[PDB]
Amino acid sequence: LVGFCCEQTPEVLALYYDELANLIEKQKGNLDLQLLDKFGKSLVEDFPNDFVVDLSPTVDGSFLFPVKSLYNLDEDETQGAIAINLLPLVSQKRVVSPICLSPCFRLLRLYTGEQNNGSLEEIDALLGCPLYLTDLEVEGKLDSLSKQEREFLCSLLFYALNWFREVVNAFCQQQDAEMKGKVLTRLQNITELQNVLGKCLAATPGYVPPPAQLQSYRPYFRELDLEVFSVLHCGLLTLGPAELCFLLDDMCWKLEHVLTFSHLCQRSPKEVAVCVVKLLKPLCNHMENMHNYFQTVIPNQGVVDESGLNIQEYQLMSSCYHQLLLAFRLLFAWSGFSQHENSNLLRSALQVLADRLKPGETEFLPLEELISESFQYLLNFQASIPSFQCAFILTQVLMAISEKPMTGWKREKMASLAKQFLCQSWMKPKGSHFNSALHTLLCVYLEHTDNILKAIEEISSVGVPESRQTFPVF
Repeated sequence: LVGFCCEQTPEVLALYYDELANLIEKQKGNLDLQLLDKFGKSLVEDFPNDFVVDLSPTVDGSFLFPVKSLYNLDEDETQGAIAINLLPLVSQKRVVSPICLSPCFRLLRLYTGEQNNGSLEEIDALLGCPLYLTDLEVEGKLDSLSKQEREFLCSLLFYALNWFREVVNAFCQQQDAEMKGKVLTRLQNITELQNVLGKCLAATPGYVPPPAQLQSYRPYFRELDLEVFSVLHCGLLTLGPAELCFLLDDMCWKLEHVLTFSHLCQRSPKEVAVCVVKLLKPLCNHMENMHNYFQTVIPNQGVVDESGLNIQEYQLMSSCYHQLLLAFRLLFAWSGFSQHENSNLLRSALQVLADRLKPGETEFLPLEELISESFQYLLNFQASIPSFQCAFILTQVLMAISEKPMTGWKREKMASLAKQFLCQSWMKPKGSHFNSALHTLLCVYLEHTDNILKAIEEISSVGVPESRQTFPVF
């Protein structure tokens, strides 16, 4: 009927390839490889000939850009079964790349995966081979690329971007520990790619290659699979201080949209939260400790001013913290946690707060016991954080481990937390977006503190001093 339309528009071609992704991976073990004939083996040789270029040294043709193994992290051996490159694999010529390298990349994923029943080594070296895009060391090294010499280089950028994100969504499931460490190398490559790509995209505006720098690669790009967590919550193979707080804003937006991008939340809330909170929790949990013990425990950029850990690693521990706070403010107890099944899964969920504090934390029936148990190390973390945007998640987080009532050791604790964080620094790692944290904080302290009319007496102490730009918030 409409396979002519896939010769009329490649949009519908990849869209069939990726609707086939959806119809292939969904009932992953019901729709059958024996039935897998129509699209089934329809593009094995249509996948190689799709983008698998010839793994050989010369790059002959025309472009703004001379081809290379640019990012071609071809970790494998010398027999060149690789080189499937977005230069000749799809774009140079007019267009083949912005359909299937995302779409039939996913297609080849599902097909090669459930074809031999989980043995995903068939498509394997396609990720160990270097998908050499154009040269990529200099970014504006031609700062006159005439929106195709540079804008086409950047659409090639977006192609390498979708290719990376999809390649990692492919690889990160299984881990033969060098394919696994390989995919870790891939996520590193994706971090560097996205950095340089947003640099070039910051060059000249208007570059959305819509095949699937904050959001303009975020909705218009690849699929943050919940498999992805199974790589990065796997204990931090340092990931990095950027490949945790850049490739972990994925899991941020996932919690902040699916549990308060239609691949990952095609599953449902309790169908999902049993991964994105409980299962991947202590792995993610381990990173939390390491982001204090260096970030504030021996918090060497706290007074030492080693700007590498201050302007490079600084926002790195920053990301790790604040993103860990979205894992509590949005993830730690949310607008449907208080339920029947949400309730029981939470009682089996934060009940892994043996490691939220020191060991022996899961020996108790009391839900108030665990509530104050994740209390017990929780405000103990209270001394580390960088910012009031990063601290005001501890009001949100601790109230999330509580909130039926206030109790002894909670109104007490919460008074302590609100008062300290009120008293602390807003020292530069200013406001206009901390005013929201200020409203949240003030109305947090002035509800835990026991003597209400007294707190205004403290406000008379504070008017004796005159932050005097945030005076309206107070």
